[PDB]
Amino acid sequence: ASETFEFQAEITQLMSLIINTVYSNKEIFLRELISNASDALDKIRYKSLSDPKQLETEPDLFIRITPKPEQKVLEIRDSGIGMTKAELINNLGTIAKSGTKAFMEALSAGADVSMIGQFGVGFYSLFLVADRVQVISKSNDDEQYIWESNAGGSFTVTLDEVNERIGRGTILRLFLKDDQLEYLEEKRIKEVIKRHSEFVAYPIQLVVTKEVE
Amino acid sequence: ASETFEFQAEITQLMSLIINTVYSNKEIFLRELISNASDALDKIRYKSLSDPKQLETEPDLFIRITPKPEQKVLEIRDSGIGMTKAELINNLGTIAKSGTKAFMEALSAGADVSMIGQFGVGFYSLFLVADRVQVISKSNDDEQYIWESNAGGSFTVTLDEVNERIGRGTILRLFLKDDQLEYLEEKRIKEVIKRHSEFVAYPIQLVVTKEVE
Ligand SMILES: Nc1ncnc2c1ncn2[C@@H]1O[C@H](COP(=O)(O)OP(=O)(O)O)[C@@H](O)[C@H]1O
Ligand SMILES: Nc1ncnc2c1ncn2[C@@H]1O[C@H](COP(=O)(O)OP(=O)(O)O)[C@@H](O)[C@H]1O
Repeated sequence: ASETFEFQAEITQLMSLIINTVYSNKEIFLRELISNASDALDKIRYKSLSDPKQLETEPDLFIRITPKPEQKVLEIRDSGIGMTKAELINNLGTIAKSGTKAFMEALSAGADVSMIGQFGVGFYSLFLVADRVQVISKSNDDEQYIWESNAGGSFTVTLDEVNERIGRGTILRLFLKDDQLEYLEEKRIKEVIKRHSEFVAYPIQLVVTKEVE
Repeated sequence: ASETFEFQAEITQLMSLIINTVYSNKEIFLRELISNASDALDKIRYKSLSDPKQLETEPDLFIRITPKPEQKVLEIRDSGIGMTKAELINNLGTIAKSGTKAFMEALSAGADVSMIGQFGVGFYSLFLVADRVQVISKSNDDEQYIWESNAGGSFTVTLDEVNERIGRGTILRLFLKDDQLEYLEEKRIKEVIKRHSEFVAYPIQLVVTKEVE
């Protein structure tokens, strides 16, 4: 069974603001999610310095992007530190985030939406191109769990019994808006990645499906 | 919890014979599995002629090949008719198969292993390149189940609570032998496919993972 939680009020406001913004540089969501993925990977690598065993659940450190055309879904995966159930609830919704209000105020002053990451709330930039998101995570410290949101004021967390097993890490499953399906296309994804992510220490793998001739 | 079943004696013999054979044309396993996939797709299409709703669980009819290097696994998927729990138990092990003994006898006489499909036991050709296999299937008539075998005399069937949800169809998850890892390579898979599968009515999709430059 799923458990429902309430978002901290300001986060709900930020989400409403983002999913509705007519901003023109929506592609920035990928840079923010790849950046978060890279950070999660840095954390497991660092932790492993004094606890090498932590790497064994998934020895390969990578960031992987997988378009799922039929479902109009785009997945951004990492084999980073992952999030336990408590962390999902804590880190993605119930706790007040320092920059949330600050960023919204900056936005009102004329700040570029691209600044979202510098305010520490880059995760929510995903609502620029998706109206729904499932965060599937597996931390060495917990079972695999699914956190889900539709930018509304509440989210759910459910023990994962329906998705592929992740050795360790997180999958951001974005359910793209109908007018943002260009991010399912290989060429588009490739150019967005090359443009704002040249100094990423991990391999960024793009999964492409090609019909055999 | 898993349920264990005994293989019909002759099937166990055939498996032992196949997994141990030093045969030189091992690549034929792909043609046999793609052929089985095509047959499963023919069946759902035919059934849909008088029961169109059966297609809604997965409107796209395809065959998809996905190499998983890290796990040394190769998956052959189809969105065909799928198999219920009873069918997995029945069709893949417990019931005597007409050609089983006939094929082994033909083999002893000097018959080419490639004839396996004409004897109706082409599925087991997978043991030419894999020492273990998981058959994940979802029939519109049942839940998603996992059938698993290591060519031993018994197999297990478990309600699926660990793999990605299949709308409808079957996934043959082959755990490749250490000396058969060439079938994880794109070029190799492509040539094997083009050679013995030109008259397949469905798109055969190859999933490739490429690091972004
Ligand atoms: N891919 C991920 N792996 C692990 N944790 C993540 C991931 N993405 C986001 N988080 C967690 O949720 C929090 C919210 O994300 P975000 O707003 O982008 O924060 P920050 O700007 O600090 O990265 C993060 O601080 C982090 O703890
Ligand atoms: N991809 C599949 N989808 C549905 N059923 C399958 C699939 N592969 C094998 N089967 C089932 O298990 C049986 C055993 O496979 P196989 O030995 O190749 O049989 P056959 O030669 O009749 O195709 C098949 O007759 C079929 O009913």
